[PDB]
Amino acid sequence: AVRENALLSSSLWVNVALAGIAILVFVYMGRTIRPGRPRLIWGATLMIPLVSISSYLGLLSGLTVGMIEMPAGHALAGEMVRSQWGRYLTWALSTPMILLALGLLADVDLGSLFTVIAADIGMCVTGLAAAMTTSALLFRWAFYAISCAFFVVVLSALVTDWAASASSAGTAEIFDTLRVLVVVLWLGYPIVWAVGVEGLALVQSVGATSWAYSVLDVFAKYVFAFILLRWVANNERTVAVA
Amino acid sequence: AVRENALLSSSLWVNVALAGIAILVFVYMGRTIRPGRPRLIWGATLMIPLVSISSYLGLLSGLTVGMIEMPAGHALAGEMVRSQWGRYLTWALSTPMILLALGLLADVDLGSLFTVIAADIGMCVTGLAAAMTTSALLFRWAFYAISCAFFVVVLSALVTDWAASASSAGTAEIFDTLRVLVVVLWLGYPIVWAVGVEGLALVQSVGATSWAYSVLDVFAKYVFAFILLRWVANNERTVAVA
Amino acid sequence: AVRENALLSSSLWVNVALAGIAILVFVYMGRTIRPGRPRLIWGATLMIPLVSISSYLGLLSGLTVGMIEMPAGHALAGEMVRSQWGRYLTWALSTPMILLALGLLADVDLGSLFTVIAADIGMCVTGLAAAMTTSALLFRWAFYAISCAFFVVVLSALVTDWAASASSAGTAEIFDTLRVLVVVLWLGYPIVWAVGVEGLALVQSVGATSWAYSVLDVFAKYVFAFILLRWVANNERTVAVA
Ligand SMILES: CCCCCCCCO[C@@H]1O[C@H](CO)[C@@H](O)[C@H](O)[C@H]1O
Ligand SMILES: CCCCCCCCO[C@@H]1O[C@H](CO)[C@@H](O)[C@H](O)[C@H]1O
Ligand SMILES: CCCCCCCCO[C@@H]1O[C@H](CO)[C@@H](O)[C@H](O)[C@H]1O
Ligand SMILES: CCCCCCCCCCCCCCCC(=O)O
Ligand SMILES: CCCCCCCCCCCCCCCC(=O)O
Ligand SMILES: CCCCCCCCCCCCCCCC(=O)O
Ligand SMILES: [Cl-]
Ligand SMILES: [Cl-]
Ligand SMILES: [Cl-]
Ligand SMILES: [Cl-]
Ligand SMILES: [Cl-]
Ligand SMILES: [Cl-]
Repeated sequence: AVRENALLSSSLWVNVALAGIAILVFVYMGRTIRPGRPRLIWGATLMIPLVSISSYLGLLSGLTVGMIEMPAGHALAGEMVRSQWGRYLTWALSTPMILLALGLLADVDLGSLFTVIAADIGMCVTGLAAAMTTSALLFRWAFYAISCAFFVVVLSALVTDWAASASSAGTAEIFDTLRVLVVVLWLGYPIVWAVGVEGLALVQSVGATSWAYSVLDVFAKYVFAFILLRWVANNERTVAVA
Repeated sequence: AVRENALLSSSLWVNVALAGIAILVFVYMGRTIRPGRPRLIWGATLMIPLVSISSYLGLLSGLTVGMIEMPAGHALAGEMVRSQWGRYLTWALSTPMILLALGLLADVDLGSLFTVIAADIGMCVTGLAAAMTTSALLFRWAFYAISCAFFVVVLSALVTDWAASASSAGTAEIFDTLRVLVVVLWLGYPIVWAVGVEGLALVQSVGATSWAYSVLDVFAKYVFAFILLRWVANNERTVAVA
Repeated sequence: AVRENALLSSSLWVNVALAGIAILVFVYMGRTIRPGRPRLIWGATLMIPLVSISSYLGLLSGLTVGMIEMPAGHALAGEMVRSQWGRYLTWALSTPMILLALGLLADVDLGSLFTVIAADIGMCVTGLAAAMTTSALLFRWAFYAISCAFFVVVLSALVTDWAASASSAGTAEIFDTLRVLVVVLWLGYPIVWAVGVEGLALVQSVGATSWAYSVLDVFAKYVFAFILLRWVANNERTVAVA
């Protein structure tokens, strides 16, 4: 929109640049990747920053940002707030690719991978619903709670059958490392929503709320992808033999 | 919306309660489920009532309900009618989870499961299109007819290759029982649409139309899930050995 | 809309008729298809014209067509143009079914098929974003470029691991033929977008732009499906034995 907020603007352009750099680094890193399992995981990995760039373009252009009036009870009840709904929306595409990458690395069951992606999509769409609901504060937090439930379904797989699959696939070392990053970093998103302007609004700055999500993306997406890709490039032997 | 219709309101809250009770019953029933195939189907099953609750929250909050003006020729031509479009929309997520549960139980081909889910999604989205179309009555019913065609694609699998897979997976008894429930109960949805306010409007009450869908959901989702889960919990032997 | 343009109208009705004829021809051609791989690919194939008909109904009814104001710099800057956004939207469902059909025929890896469909969906949604963006010309073309990148991900599979899979599946002859059709015909869509009213507008006619896409659909969907189905019906032996 007619945005003149440098704090807000910078939080978006910064990741267009970092995501672009990521794509180049990854394409390069895959220069000598053997066909099969390795090459595939490499493909799933390149998609992460590509989707991310698309997301930040939507926000920067104003296409996926809108004004939402907060309901009675909210700290900003009666006011219109800038909602970056494009973030929720695009996650529904980026979280599934992150999970496919991990699923392949761990060589998990097809039925398990499918159930997890379904739960992840549900988590993202109910989160969008929480942000878009304007009739009553009760419904906004009800969606947030249901979204949390789907999040638990996704996490349960990472702590159970996916870890067991990685152990039999010979990738337990890298999986355990990535699992910690996923759980810790993913817990950051619902905390930002809750503390930010759309939840409790303990922090009323939209620019600050935006920078919090942008920093998380840097680690949950770009650094995560790099660590995964770097391991695969140096362990094509154990990955391909699966 | 500014709804004061108790008939309409009650048809929604009733299922928020029943769906909530279902989730608890299911989590409990899965207390002693062995890892592998069983545990997975248990996961796919818990997702059904979770998605359902999300759907009823959307309707209750007014987020996924809207006013649609009926075209010339319609029994209510020129009037604005309350459309619970959130139902169509959410089915696109709930019907696929019901099918995954059945697909696993029957241990069907990956290519078959994928084709069926695609047809199911097409059925749900063209049904939404039928409800949202306002230019001419002809187009509303054209979408309804195409939606019926996708429904036939889904059903053809249940009467052919999915039954054959269940027979070789040792789950033909439970599959045949669930198949009857699915076909009979699913035929109920297009009949309600056709007889209700959005189709022919033989019944002009939006509250009554809503209660019809709510009753179907109780059986097609909650009772269906219970029957499936109860069998799996008592036959983990034949399910896991797949 | 209040369309009186015969050029535009005819480009839509023509394909409702051709798509309808296609469905009948295909159902018929599958009369004596043996169960298993063959029958499945037959199913994936019938879905193509079904989805296509749904798409043209959306456009004809006006449900998925809208007016978009072009930004400064555009050849039609400041004017409102008719956007057939329903095409982009529905492709997100039709391109994936075309790819499933090919994936089965070639008996490709599950992880590869999944990565490709994800990239295809990204291609379609960023293309929609390009069409819907109105704030600045820069963002419209930025989305177009990102969409092109996803297109490359999809194509890379057709020239690498999918061809290798078809060779080991004994379907390299038919795959190589279909691959040429897919690549050549798919390159046509971004060219029409670029040359048409939404891109550079070298051709400002919306009716002409619409006919270009309609002709491509005839070959990329109907003729493509026929060629694939006809081969399968005459080679059920090599297909099923997979
Ligand atoms: C699953 C977690 C659900 C938490 C529900 C929190 C409901 C409280 O909601 C909070 O109440 C405060 C005081 O009125 C307001 O200032 C905040 O803006 C509002 O979000
Ligand atoms: C696939 C089944 C298609 C059925 C198409 C039915 C078209 C008739 O449509 C019906 O006509 C009645 C009389 O004008 C009206 O009162 C109804 O509201 C209208 O839905
Ligand atoms: C990936 C390919 C990106 C191409 C970016 C093209 C940007 C130019 O954009 C073009 O500029 C012309 C002159 O101002 C206008 O007349 C056209 O309408 C406009 O689309
Ligand atoms: C690998 C399977 C993926 C299936 C994913 C289904 C859900 C896709 C949701 C896609 C939303 C895309 C919106 C992008 C918006 C933007 O960045 O401009
Ligand atoms: C297991 C694969 C699933 C892929 C599913 C693709 C289509 C998803 C459609 C999701 C619509 C979700 C809307 C929920 C709305 C609500 O309840 O508030
Ligand atoms: C086989 C997996 C498919 C998963 C597909 C996910 C994305 C589906 C997008 C569907 C858009 C449908 C809109 C149809 C509109 C119309 O024709 O009226
Ligand atoms: Cl993203
Ligand atoms: Cl913003
Ligand atoms: Cl539902
Ligand atoms: Cl309602
Ligand atoms: Cl289409
Ligand atoms: Cl048009």
